Amino acid sequence: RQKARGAATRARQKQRASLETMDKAVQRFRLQNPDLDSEALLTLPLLQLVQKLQSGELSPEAVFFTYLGKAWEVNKGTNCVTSYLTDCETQLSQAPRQGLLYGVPVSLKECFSYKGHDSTLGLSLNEGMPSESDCVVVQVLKLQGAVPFVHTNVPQSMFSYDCSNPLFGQTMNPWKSSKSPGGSSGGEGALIGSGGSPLGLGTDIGGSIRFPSAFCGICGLKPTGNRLSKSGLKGCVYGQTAVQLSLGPMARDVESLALCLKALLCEHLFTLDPTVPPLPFREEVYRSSRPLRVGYYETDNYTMPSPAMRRALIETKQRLEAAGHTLIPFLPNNIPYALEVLSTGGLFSDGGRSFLQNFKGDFVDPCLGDLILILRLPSWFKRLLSLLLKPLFPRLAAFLNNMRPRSAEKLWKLQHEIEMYRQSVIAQWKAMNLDVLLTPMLGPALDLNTPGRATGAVSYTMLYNCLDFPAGVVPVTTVTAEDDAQMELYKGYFGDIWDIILKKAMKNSVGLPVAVQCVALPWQEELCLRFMREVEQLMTP
Ligand SMILES: *C(=O)N1CCC(Cc2cccc(Oc3ccc(C(F)(F)F)cn3)c2)CC1
Ligand SMILES: [Cl-]
Repeated sequence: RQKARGAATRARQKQRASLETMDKAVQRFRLQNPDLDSEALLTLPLLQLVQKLQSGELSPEAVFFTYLGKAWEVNKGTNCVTSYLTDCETQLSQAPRQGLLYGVPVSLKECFSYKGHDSTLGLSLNEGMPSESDCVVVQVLKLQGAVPFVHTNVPQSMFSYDCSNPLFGQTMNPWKSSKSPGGSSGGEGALIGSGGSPLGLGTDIGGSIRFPSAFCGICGLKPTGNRLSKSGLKGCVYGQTAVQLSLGPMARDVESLALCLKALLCEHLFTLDPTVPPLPFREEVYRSSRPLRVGYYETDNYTMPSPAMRRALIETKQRLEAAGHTLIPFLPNNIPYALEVLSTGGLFSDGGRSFLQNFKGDFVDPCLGDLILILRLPSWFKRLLSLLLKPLFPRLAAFLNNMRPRSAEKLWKLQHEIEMYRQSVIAQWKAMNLDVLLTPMLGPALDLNTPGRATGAVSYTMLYNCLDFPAGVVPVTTVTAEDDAQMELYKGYFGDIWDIILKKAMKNSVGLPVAVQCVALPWQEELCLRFMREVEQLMTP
């Protein structure tokens, strides 16, 4: 193991030196600017901030070093920053003046490659392997005048909805230090959720923008997979195309997400990665205020919602009704198949073997639970264990049986099944003539080191990765004393270990934020945002 302890020791040196460097930059600026009203600057909504940077009434230096100071402050209680992107102070002086994000500091999940910086993903084998260049989206941020300034922490390998790794340690939820911030984009959740960044980018293959956004009380959007460029994104496995990775924005409000997508969907993006269809942001769809046919469900019949989740969904449904929208009960067909056969099978078509090589000679962070141990089991044993457990615990059995290695021949068949399911749900959708779909979102924040074992709780988000529909989350309420007391009677639909862990993990959550999820059809990001904007305006005043 000693090569892996060396990786951790070096990564902590680097993190500390980064935080030290931030502190010294911050102190230098405050010394020269003792009268700046930093709290008034920090609490400006992004749109007003961009307006003020663009007119010249706030300088980029003032915005940048004030935020940088807030990031360092909030990092003390959250451990969300892994690295300071040193050259950002000279990017700040060169920021294209007409750019739609001129002078906006932006946070990046660690997997977004940045020249001269590791994208470790918490894995020892990626330590001391700096990126040769910025990834495409980061290039596009800079060309629109933004100032990427920190890399934020992720769970090891990015395959947990918690956020700890053996290199930089454990990130914490800013609302409550005993709670997870979510993941894998958890560092972003904590930073943005505590006020230390007005905008960041995350990734999401099973819910990893939406979990942290919902747990930390902020907005996030997972677009259609190929709406933005993945060129230069660091990952654990490459070439898996049945369940797509998507990237999108995280921010305090929905208008920030719209601004960000609008800034990214420009000629710079489309010429830097011609493989992305050149679909400009359709402002008129986003700004529409016509009544919507909104499908909805209180539950997916897979993960029993928390009382807080249920109340969030029902109150949102009612308030949308009062505004003139038509609410239509709607549950996508065959969710169990989509999760257990299609999703699992798509993510682990090779039995997890490629994924597992990343851990050779490495520690396994406890927030991954027993994932590594289970994936390591021989195919024949996965099958036998599956058959043993089927009459007792059919969910665990299904999971085990669908994470076995298979032939290219069977992967073709699975990929076709994924296509056909997508056409199935689209057909279901168009028969009830929906515009959008309102669902519960997992919440409130689970206890630290529990997402690794509450594996079924991914059901609410994973469905829309499998379907590759754009999905976003918006905070609508906070857990009440009554909501939390009612957790005592939570039973789950199955009563397996996944339900038992989730039950305990969601207790002691008074005051934590709770979200709903908003879905549209593929390529309809503008409509998803329009809907999100509506939920935000009616529920959070
Ligand atoms: C962020 O995008 N992510 C990706 C998903 C992980 C959570 C996770 C860990 C291990 C396996 C899976 O996949 C999966 C598929 C189906 C089911 C079900 F059938 F629902 F039980 C469960 N898990 C997801 C978090 C970070
Ligand atoms: Cl495409």
